[PDB]
Amino acid sequence: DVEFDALLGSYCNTLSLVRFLELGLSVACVCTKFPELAYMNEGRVQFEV
Amino acid sequence: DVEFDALLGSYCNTLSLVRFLELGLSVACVCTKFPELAYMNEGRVQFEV
Repeated sequence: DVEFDALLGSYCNTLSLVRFLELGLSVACVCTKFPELAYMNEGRVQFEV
Repeated sequence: DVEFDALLGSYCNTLSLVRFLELGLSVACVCTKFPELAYMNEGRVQFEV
């Protein structure tokens, strides 16, 4: 004969999200979103100095 | 002849009535009225985390 009641003096924090960019490690890279990356073959970055 | 034994004072201490939400250790927990826990042996608190 089970009975329930919900406790409200306080509430539960189910999940916390980390954003990365919000981090400070985000400096060390230039993050860009290249959705076609699934379709690529080779990316080349060429440098002249 | 006049002699008298005197009562020179009466002192009482006032018992200090303190409630529980004064204390610093109310930070440490959540207090909620839950009558009927005399009735119930089993307990579970489930929060979906």
